[PDB]
Amino acid sequence: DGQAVGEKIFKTAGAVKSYSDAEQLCREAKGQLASPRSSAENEAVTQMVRAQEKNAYLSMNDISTEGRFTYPTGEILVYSNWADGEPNNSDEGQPENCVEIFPDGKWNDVPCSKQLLVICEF
Ligand SMILES: CC(=O)N[C@@H]1[C@@H](O)[C@H](O)[C@@H](CO)O[C@@H]1O
Ligand SMILES: [Ca+2]
Ligand SMILES: [Ca+2]
Repeated sequence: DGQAVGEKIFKTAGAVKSYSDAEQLCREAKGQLASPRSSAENEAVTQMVRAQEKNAYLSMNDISTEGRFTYPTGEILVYSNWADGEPNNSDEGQPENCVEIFPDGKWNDVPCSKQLLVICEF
């Protein structure tokens, strides 16, 4: 089961993984990491984060061009919900090229080595 908005379904099994491992899990399941493109999609992801009590990865990253967060298509964001002061590319100074979502629905850029809840979209 999962949470759905329109034709998109978000699912989790409560796995917690690094970004690269999370991406692999979703792809092997024939989906991709959660990619909220609207307020309504963001709220569905947020509900799951609240339930699981763990920040989740989103798909988007700025590994290609620093500060330009893109989907797995390489396209720029059509929606964002950054927490106040984010994205800051600064884990106590160190680069942050991946994105986590909080249980309040706001986003923070993080090191892609961080271990976070895996939510996939289908
Ligand atoms: C690894 C991690 O999640 N670090 C976060 C950083 O990303 C965020 O910008 C900062 C805000 O003050 O809090 C923590 O340092
Ligand atoms: Ca960055
Ligand atoms: Ca940050």
